[PDB]
Amino acid sequence: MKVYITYGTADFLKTIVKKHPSENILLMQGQENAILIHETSGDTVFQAPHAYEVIDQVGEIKHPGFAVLNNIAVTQEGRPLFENKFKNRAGKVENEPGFEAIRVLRPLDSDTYVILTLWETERAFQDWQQSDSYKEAHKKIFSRPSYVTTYFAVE
Ligand code: HEM
Repeated sequence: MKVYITYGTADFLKTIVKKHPSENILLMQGQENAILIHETSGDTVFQAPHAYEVIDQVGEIKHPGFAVLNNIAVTQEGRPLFENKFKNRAGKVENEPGFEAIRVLRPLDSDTYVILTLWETERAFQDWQQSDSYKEAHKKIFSRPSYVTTYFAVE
């Protein structure tokens, strides 16, 4: 239900994973830094996590080769609409090849939601992005502009 995320250099972030083998913590390397994603039903184990309620979920988190995060700033009153602009999501992404999982993460310490989709490869995402099922989700209340970050399985 709950996702915790912390960012930084990957060698360091590994020492955190090895401390909590009991917990399902994914590590991927992005441009600016590496990320730890931690899906659990209870407690964080990061110092200073970014914390999220999972409000939509598909597939499981277990070793994706590629991860894409869309980082969206929603105003405080904006949330209820946005929230149910995603309920409205068709989830045409899920019935697509290479797609391992999606999570729509409601933030608890910021205004920035995160739509996290997990893939087997970059190309799997790169495929879907050019597909029509990208443009039936985008055809024809935000604090500041959204951005996308991307991460690779560990190198
Ligand atoms: C690489 C870029 C993006 C990806 C991968 C992405 C992914 C998604 C997905 C998977 C859904 C809904 C699930 C579905 O219909 O299959 C969705 C919906 C949405 N996205 Fe994005 N998105 C992107 C860019 C953006 C941008 C730039 C904005 C706003 C400026 C945005 C705002 C929304 C909103 C409001 C919805 C809910 C309406 C809908 O169902 O399409 N997204 N996005």
